[PDB]
Amino acid sequence: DRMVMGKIKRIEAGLPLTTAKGRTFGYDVIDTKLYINEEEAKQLRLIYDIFEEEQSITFLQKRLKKLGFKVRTYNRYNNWLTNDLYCGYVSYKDKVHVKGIHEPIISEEQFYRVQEIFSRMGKNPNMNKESASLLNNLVVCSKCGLGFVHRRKDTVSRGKKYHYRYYSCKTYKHTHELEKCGNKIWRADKLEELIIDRVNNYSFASRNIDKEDESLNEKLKIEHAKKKRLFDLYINGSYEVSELDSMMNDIDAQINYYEAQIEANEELKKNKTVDFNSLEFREKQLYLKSLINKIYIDGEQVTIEWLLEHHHHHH
DNA sequence: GTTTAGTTCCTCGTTTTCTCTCGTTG
DNA sequence: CCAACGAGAGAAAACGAGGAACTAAA
Ligand SMILES: [Ca+2]
Ligand SMILES: [Ca+2]
Ligand SMILES: [Ca+2]
Ligand SMILES: [Zn+2]
Ligand SMILES: [Zn+2]
Ligand SMILES: [Zn+2]
Repeated sequence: DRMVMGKIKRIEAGLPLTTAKGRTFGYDVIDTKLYINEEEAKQLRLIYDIFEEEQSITFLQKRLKKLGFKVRTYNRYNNWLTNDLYCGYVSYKDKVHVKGIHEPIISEEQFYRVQEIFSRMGKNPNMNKESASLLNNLVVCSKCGLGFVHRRKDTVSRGKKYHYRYYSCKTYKHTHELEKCGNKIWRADKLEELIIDRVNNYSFASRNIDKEDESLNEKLKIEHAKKKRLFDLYINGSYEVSELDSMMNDIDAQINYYEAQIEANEELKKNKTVDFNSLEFREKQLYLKSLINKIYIDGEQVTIEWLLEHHHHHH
């Protein structure tokens, strides 16, 4: 017990909890504290970068190998890309969480960016399988609520072989574990070009502005308001006859700077991923995942629930 | 000629689960 | 050595969107 209260105290003091041998990659253990291991520290930076690129531990393992790096087990890399020990923190099973006394090896940002990658990879099962379909994990059934799965079916007659790609609710694949819901079964090629269509339109739409949202001409006005507030001021208390001209002429050469600026800034404006279809496959689905949250399907009608809103005003 | 469907096994990255062992603590 | 125990490393089993055949209706 009292020893336990001690371990806790040791952690709250900023010291590392796990100090076992070879369970501290990128850190050497001296005394009971850990200090950066230049060598392994480098590998973590490389790992952390590559991963942030590929967004796949396996993909990572494949690359590392090619680079002549000794490759470790999947879970080991999963731990290193997770676990804030590498970005500075020390923890104690939910009871204690605080910045430790060791040199972090990863930026608190690049950390939480990677943690972001795992977050999404979570909500999108198999999105990294080579068989991941363009609209993977994006389509849901308005009937029964489960989501759609991509299906394929092929048969031949004579010598001609037939292939077909659909997107059916799960109730139409797991016939045994659940009964049908009556919602449509879509032709992949369609649903897709359909969605791609709204996505291009939507994309094109965003980008363009409201006049209210777009000073070099709004200050041109400030001076006009000065010559106002100034003259009338003179009629009351104000300034002396002379203090008036020494000033009113300033805002004028000030006007001319702006009028020449404005009329001139005119001419040089008078005389003056958006391409989805070009993106490789994986990048396409990723693009979608970033731009679309959910595609609801109701028989014949589909409703895209965008993720990113637009800049302009709506009604 | 074309599709729509049901069985009955695969795939293969990511996730869980579950022992082994380390080792700091008063 | 006491006693308690959190959690990486590893091995192995579980997940789950998708797949390949072949067969029998529509
Ligand atoms: Ca102490
Ligand atoms: Ca942790
Ligand atoms: Ca159009
Ligand atoms: Zn359904
Ligand atoms: Zn808009
Ligand atoms: Zn309005």
